[PDB]
This record gives sequence, C-alpha cells and structure tokens, in this order.
Amino acid sequence: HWGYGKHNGPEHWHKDFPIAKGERQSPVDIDTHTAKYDPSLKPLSVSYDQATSLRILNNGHSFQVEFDDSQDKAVLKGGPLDGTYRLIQFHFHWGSLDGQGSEHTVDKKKYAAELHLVHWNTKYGDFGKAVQQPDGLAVLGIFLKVGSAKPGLQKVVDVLDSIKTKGKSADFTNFDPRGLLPESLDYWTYPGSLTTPPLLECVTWIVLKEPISVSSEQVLKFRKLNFNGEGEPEELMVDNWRPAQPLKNRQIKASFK
Ligand SMILES: CCc1cc2c(cc1OS(N)(=O)=O)CC[C@@H]1[C@@H]2CC[C@]2(C)C(=O)CC[C@@H]12
Ligand SMILES: CCc1cc2c(cc1OS(N)(=O)=O)CC[C@@H]1[C@@H]2CC[C@]2(C)C(=O)CC[C@@H]12
Ligand SMILES: [Zn+2]
Repeated sequence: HWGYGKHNGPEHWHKDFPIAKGERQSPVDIDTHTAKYDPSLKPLSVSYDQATSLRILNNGHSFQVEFDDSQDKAVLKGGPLDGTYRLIQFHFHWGSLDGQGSEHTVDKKKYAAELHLVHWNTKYGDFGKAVQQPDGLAVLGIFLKVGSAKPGLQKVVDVLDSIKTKGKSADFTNFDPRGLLPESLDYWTYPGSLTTPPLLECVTWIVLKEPISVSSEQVLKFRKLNFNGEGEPEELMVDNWRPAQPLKNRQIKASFK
C-alpha cells in the first residue's frame, strides 16, 4: 500500500491514483511575488468557540484529532468560500529534521511542519459526499517553525505516548483548536486537492502567511510516533509530507496587500 518510503512514496502514487498528475494537485509552492492581492475576497471567519473534540487516532501516516461534526459548531466561512464549512479533524505533516516537513512551501522555503484543519461544505450533507465535489472541502493550512513552545499544542503532544502505533486511539475531549492559531489571518488561497491518496481535487486551500512557533521538544515527540502497528518492526513516523506539485493553470490569490 501507499506510504512515504522509497518503494511506495509520492513518486509511486500515480500508478494507483492517476489524478496524482491532474490539473489542480496539492501542495504547491507559493510564489509570493506572483500571488496577487484580490479585493473580491470577503473577510475570513474562523468560529471555533463551540468546537467539540472527541478522539485522537494514529492513522498509520500521521495522527488526527477528530471533532463532533453532527451539528454546526466549529465552522469556517468567508474569504474565498461560498457557504459554510464544518470542522471535522486536524492533523499534521512533519519532517525528520527541522528544515523540512511542510507540504506547501513559500518562495521554496520549507517549514518544520504543517497543520491542516479540515472542513467540509455543509451543502453536501456529510464528509464522504463532500470529497466528491470540486468545492467540497476547505483546508486551513498553518506552518510550524521551531522556536518557542506553543502552549496550546502541549495537550496533544502529551497523549502521543498512548497512540504510538497504527490504529491506536485515545479519548481526547475538550481540546480547543483556537490555541493552534497565529495572530494574523492573512492568507493565500488557491484551488487544489488532498495531499495523500486518493488525491481528490475537492479542496479550496487557505494557507496562513504567519507561522506558529513550536518547541524542539514538541516536534521531537511527533517523531517518536510509529507508522507500524504494535508488535511490528518499528518505523518512525517522520517525513509524511508530499512535495510541491506543478501550479499549472492556477493563480494564487492573496488576502493582503
Ligand atoms: C480518504 C477519503 C475518505 C476519508 C474518510 C471518509 C471517506 C473518504 O472518502 S471515501 N471515497 O469514502 O473513502 C469517511 C470517514 C472520514 C475519513 C477521513 C478521516 C475522517 C474525516 C475523520 O477524521 C473522522 C471521519 C473520517
Ligand atoms: C481528507 C483530508 C486528509 C485526511 C488524512 C490525510 C490527508 C488529508 O488531506 S490533506 N493533507 O488535508 O489534504 C493524511 C492521512 C489520512 C488522513 C485521514 C485518515 C486516513 C485516510 C487513514 O485512515 C489512513 C490515512 C489517513
Ligand atoms: Zn494534510
């Protein structure tokens, strides 16, 4: 099955998933000089006050914190988006070294990690139907750099010991994702895809310009997770990022001058 190794990594994915070579694949390099300010972009609205987390899961590629999305609680609206998108989960991508790990890049710069807050367009009724639509998902991407600790991340870091291996989960209630957000909501936006198989072209990407800082110890704990299941040979969960893909016939728009 697909993964991030030499024999099953991103350069192999197109064999099982030919859309890997499609017209709106993600991630991309954000060329800041070529991105254009768009006055038509409505204000961006991140409303997470009623977010209800449930569980944290090692999914074999990364780890994810899942939310109760059976009601309109935590939602993303505005910006480039038409309608309302509901938060279902967040997860991260990260490196084996601080100098790599992000999926998007900014003028070719790679960050240590990238947080993805995944939301689905409520007009499609549930997540599985939404991923079949060109405007089905909105993913808010946030870069992580290594510096000061992010206090709001520590509760996540400390439960990772309980989900070391693939398929392990743990209860994870009352976690507030507002503690993972930078000060500014200035962003770049473009139409793209999921960055793992099945690589569906269903995502409006909204990538924040301002990174959050996390500590070396916090990201080190990400790197102690395992891709493997319990009782299997240990494979450290690191470098679970897809590299930048061709921009093709797309323009990246900026929310800011
Ligand atoms: C990989 C594409 C895909 C993923 C998913 C579903 C359906 C999918 O499309 S498809 N075509 O049915 O396979 C349904 C459940 C989803 C799961 C992703 C992780 C989710 C969102 C959570 O965190 C909790 C609910 C989980
Ligand atoms: C649907 C959003 C999305 C979900 C997921 C990933 C990437 C995503 O796209 S992105 N990076 O936000 O564009 C990476 C790993 C995925 C995880 C969902 C649960 C999965 C499918 C499993 O159970 C095994 C693999 C797990
Ligand atoms: Zn992701």
